[PDB]
Amino acid sequence: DVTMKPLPFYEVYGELIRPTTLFEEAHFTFALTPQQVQQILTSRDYTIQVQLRFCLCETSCPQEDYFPPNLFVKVNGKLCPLPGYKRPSRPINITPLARLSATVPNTIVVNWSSRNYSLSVYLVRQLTAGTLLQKLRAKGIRNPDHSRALIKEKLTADPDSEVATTSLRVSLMCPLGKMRLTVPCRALTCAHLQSFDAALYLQMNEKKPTWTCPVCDKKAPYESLIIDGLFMEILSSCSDCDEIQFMEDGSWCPM
Ligand SMILES: [Cl-]
Ligand SMILES: [Zn+2]
Repeated sequence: DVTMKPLPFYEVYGELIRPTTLFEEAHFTFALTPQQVQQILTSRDYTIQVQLRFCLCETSCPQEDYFPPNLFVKVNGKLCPLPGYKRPSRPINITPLARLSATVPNTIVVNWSSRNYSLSVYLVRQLTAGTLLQKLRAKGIRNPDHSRALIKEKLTADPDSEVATTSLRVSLMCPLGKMRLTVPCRALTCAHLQSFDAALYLQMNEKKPTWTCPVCDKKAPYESLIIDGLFMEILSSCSDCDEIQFMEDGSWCPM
C-alpha cells in the first residue's frame, strides 16, 4: 500500500479517503461525522481542516506531496484553487469548499494527464510554530562534541594544499532575523557550522513552507533539524559579541 509522509504543521485526526490510485478524470466521495463537523466549526480560517493530498503511486517509502501533470481539482462542483507558478506540490486545504454537514456527501472530481498517481483526504489540526518549536526543543540538544569534531575536521590542513584554513568564523546572530540566536539550529545535512534561529525559521515555514536553509539554500526539512550543543554553551558564556573565531587548538574568541 501507499502512505503519505507526515506534514510538520499537521496532525492527522482521521482519514476521510484512504490513499487511492488515480485528459484523465476520476470521481471521489466522502462524508463527515457530526463530531468531525463540530470539531471543524468550533475551530475558529479553521484550525481543524479537510486536507486533500496527492503523491506518486509508490510503496517503498512514505510519500511526499506530488501533483500529477495538468492537475485541475473540483470540490463539490466548485473549482479548487492550487498553488501558483512549474507548480509546487503541496497539501490542499479544501475546508472552504467542503460541505460542513453530516447529512450530505462531499464530492471531488480530479483531472490530470498520464506513471500512476495517488489521492488521499484527511481531517487534520493545523499546529502553530510555537507548538512545533516546543516539539523540536523536546527532541533535545545535539552533543557539543559533534560540532567540536566538525571544527577540528575543517581546520585539519590537507597535506597536498597550499592555502590552509587556520581559523573558522561563525556569527551568534541569526542570518535570517539579524537578532542574537535563542535556539541555534541547523539541518543534519548542512555542511556549514553557521546556525539559524529555530523559532524564527518555524515562524517563516508556518506561513510559506519551503523548508530551505537561510544559510546555504539546501533543503532543511523539519525532521532533519538539530539544536547545536556547542552554540548553546557559547550563547550562555559570551555577551557583547556578534562573531566568534575558532582555532585548531580548540580555543575560541571574538572575531
Ligand atoms: Cl547527539
Ligand atoms: Zn544549510
